[PDB]
Amino acid sequence: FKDPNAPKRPPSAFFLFCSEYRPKIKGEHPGLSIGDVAKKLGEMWNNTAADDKQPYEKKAAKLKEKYEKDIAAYRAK
Repeated sequence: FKDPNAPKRPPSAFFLFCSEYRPKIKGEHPGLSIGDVAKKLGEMWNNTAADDKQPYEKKAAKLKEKYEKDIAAYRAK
């Protein structure tokens, strides 16, 4: 009975980035703390050229156009 209404909203712009830059650092650092992981990721991200953030923000825009597509019927709380 998967209610078509009940949707899912995009995560954080940099969350989509974390998964990408998480193995690189954690790779050479198989002991990062959830704090470090997200902190450093935040640094590289923050440092990521605005033009390089395109794929990520753009991605969110793809599933977003899809989101609001059926939400018009769903609610908001």
